[PDB]
Amino acid sequence: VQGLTEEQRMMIRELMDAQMKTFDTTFSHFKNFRLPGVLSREEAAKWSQVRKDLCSLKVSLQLRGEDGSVWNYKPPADSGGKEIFSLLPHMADMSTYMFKGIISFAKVISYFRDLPIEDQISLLKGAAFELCQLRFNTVFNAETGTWECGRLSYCLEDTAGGFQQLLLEPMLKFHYMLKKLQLHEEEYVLMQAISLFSPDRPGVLQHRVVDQLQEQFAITLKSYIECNRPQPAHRFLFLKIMAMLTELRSINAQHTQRWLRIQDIHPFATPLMQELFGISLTERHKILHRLLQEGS
Amino acid sequence: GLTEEQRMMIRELMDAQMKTFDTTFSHFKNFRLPGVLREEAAKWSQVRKDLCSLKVSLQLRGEDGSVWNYKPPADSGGKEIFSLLPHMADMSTYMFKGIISFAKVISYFRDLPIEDQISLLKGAAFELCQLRFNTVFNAETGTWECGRLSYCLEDTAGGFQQLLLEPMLKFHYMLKKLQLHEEEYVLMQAISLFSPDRPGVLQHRVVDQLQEQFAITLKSYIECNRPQPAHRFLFLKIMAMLTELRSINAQHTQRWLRIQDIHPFATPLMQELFGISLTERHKILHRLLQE
Repeated sequence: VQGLTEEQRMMIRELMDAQMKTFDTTFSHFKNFRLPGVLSREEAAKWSQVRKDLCSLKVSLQLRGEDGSVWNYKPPADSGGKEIFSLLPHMADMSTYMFKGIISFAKVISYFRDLPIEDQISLLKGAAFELCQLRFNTVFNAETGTWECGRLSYCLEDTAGGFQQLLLEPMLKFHYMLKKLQLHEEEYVLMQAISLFSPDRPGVLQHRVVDQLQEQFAITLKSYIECNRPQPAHRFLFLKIMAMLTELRSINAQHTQRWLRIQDIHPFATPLMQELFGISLTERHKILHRLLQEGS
Repeated sequence: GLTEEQRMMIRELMDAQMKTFDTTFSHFKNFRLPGVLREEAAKWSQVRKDLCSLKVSLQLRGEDGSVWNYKPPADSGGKEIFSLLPHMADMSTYMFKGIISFAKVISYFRDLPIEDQISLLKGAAFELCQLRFNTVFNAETGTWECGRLSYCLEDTAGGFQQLLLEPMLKFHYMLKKLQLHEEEYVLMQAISLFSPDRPGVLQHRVVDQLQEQFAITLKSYIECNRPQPAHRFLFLKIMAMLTELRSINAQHTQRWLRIQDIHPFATPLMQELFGISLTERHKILHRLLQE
């Protein structure tokens, strides 16, 4: 701590405080979510692409009850029909809940609250998926391929190629790679800040304020790693993290294209997802605007 | 072989079974499911013993190929022990209605006074449901395969021998081992249904003679359609299993009453069948039997 500047210690403290106040790790407040029910050449190419997007990210769901009970949902196998979409309604509700936690996270950060509200909208539109993925990595169990979200657990379905086959999916490789770095909470939340305060997000106007903010978060991260991470296992850690943030932005662009594909074929998005991912600003994004004006 | 009347007797029973036993449970729908989320202490502790003996997991196989599975909670002393009662109450009610319809198509049962029809159904409803459930019981997997629904016995520390301590599980394993035919199952159901010594029966002599005729038909069926020496005492084994079923039925009535007192769960039709003018006390059953 003494190795960091006082401004840098306050920056990590506010980011850590914001994370604790806005990250519902146990999903204890995630309720009323939908669940899978009890039960043309061009169009063929479009469906074929979507079938690969959803098959790569195939998971079973486990719903854990406070009483000790466990509901487990194993997805249908792909027969070429719309059974590939059985879990989309649930994943949209759960993603929307995560996005609302990310929005609250940003609202509590002084540096973000001061910015113009159109930039607050533009930065959240550009980073929502990325910060959600960073938070999901902190609950990812790489031994079991499971995101352990308290009452909800999402387990990757076993495939033919095994581990190697799943690593061909950039989203999954990112989670396995990032988990291997064994990052601290402080390093995760600084990653979130660097991603959030990206000057080159579409629609940003205060490119220069955001860029100066981003640089200070990165400098703080580098300083933290130097004052707390001396082992040879952590050599070049800062640069590794920065490289993973660059990979996360590429995965963010890939996700947007997958989302517009799946939305065209089978609309699944909630109103908040459509605002985040579906591009005057405040008027086109009425939910974000409201949430950003509301209190914490 | 069998007398013509004995063959007709079997044909009417088989007809009733075919018309009223939903073997695939395809018409069992809209059922409730476990949710996402000093003296009184003696009543509670006896109830915990009643529910722990028959712990099952629940599997729902979707038409799309998906599978929902429900592992029950462990007993933490709370009301989680009651998590599956609402579902079982719907399953029991669905089965009981099929048993009621079974008796109604049988000529010998219709010709009885309606109050005897009520008393016989109250006495045998649980037994006929268990006999039907045995036909969907997979003894290799300890699972009742009810169409898209499965109930799978949860593993005990003791193993198979600890389950066999529970009288109803032992019953299903023993009865399955006999490998009875459809006709033998339905004749068991008739013998159980036409029991003259059920509480409330008034035409004891008419019911007794009907039971004897069903039992003679079963005894004759076995002698004529099974290898004589190997199945010499099959009929008596079946009778012994019906005697044990009447004892399990008595135990189940007492368990049901205890659990109902602490944690009301029975449907209106179940309350009538289990004691919660005979017609005035059983107006749902009366309506179902008049239609």
